[PDB]
Amino acid sequence: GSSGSSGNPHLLVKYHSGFFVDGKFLCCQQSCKAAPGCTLWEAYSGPSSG
Ligand SMILES: [Zn+2]
Repeated sequence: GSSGSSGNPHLLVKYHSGFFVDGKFLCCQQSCKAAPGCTLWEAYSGPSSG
């Protein structure tokens, strides 16, 4: 058997850098409540890849 020396099955998890008001988010303001994380690892400015 292989018990494994891992910590958790979830490694790629996101969160909401906002709040939940009027049944709508303030960070992304998605349509549903259980929507997929909005705060993704991205940025406008950065060393473009060549
Ligand atoms: Zn959000």
